[PDB]
Amino acid sequence: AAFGRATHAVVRALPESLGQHALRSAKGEEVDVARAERQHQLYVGVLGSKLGLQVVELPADESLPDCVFVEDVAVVCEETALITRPGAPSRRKEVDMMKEALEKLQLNIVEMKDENATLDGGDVLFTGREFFVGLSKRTNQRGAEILADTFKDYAVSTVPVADGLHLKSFCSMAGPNLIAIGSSESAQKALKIMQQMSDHRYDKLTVPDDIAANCIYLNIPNKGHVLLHRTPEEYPESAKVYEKLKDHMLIPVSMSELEKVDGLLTCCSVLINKK
Ligand SMILES: *c1ccnc(NCC[C@H](N)C(=O)O)c1
Repeated sequence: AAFGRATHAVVRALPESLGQHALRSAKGEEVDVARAERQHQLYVGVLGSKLGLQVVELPADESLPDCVFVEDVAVVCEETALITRPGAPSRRKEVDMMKEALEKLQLNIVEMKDENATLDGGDVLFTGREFFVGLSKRTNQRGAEILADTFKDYAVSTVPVADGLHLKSFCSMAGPNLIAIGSSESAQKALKIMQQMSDHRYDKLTVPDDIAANCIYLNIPNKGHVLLHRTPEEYPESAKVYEKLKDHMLIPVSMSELEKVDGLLTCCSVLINKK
């Protein structure tokens, strides 16, 4: 029942069309689909085998080049699952296969059907005490209002996110009351806003690389604090900061290929606690 406790994870295999057709905020180097497929299999392995979570592996769909990023299509809090309306219209078909799996796990399903509301799960930070929803090109006020209406036990606040980013492109929960946050002025300005509207001031773990602030914190039975972070090969300066967590079981998980299409650690799984 502790924060970050999960029993199940929903993931989705990446399709071959990802390398060429997955949306990306910036032109860059060519995506190695084989290596990305390799890194995704290592990611699922950490959640499923190394950590014992019950993994629902959804099949790829070549017509949905971004279907690997299941986090955008669902926000899960306790037994309630919010099926979002992704801001990219072409991604909204990834919702059908996620809803089918979330109700087989017997969660209370709420679908964001409002044709004026968009929300990417990647814009939602759940601190265990409240929600923060980034207002980006993908997530609008209506979508944030619908999330607030879906989890009325928890406070919801919004924070402006700039450019083609998500909120969790520069932050994530690194532990109980611990927010990993980037060192840029953009990230610190957003954190300054979030700490303002909260009735609680969090501890922060500042990393020199915004993207490396995206980590997966987990509380596993008979293991305790577990954190998946980017490798020292990718972001050595931020990996050094994570090594300070002496009571965390640290796991380096690479994501260098999917990062080319703005894919981070939190985007590739929906974590669920089923008692
Ligand atoms: C995780 C964190 C931040 N943003 C995302 N979005 C997925 C990227 C995808 N190619 C897209 O929809 O742009 C995931």
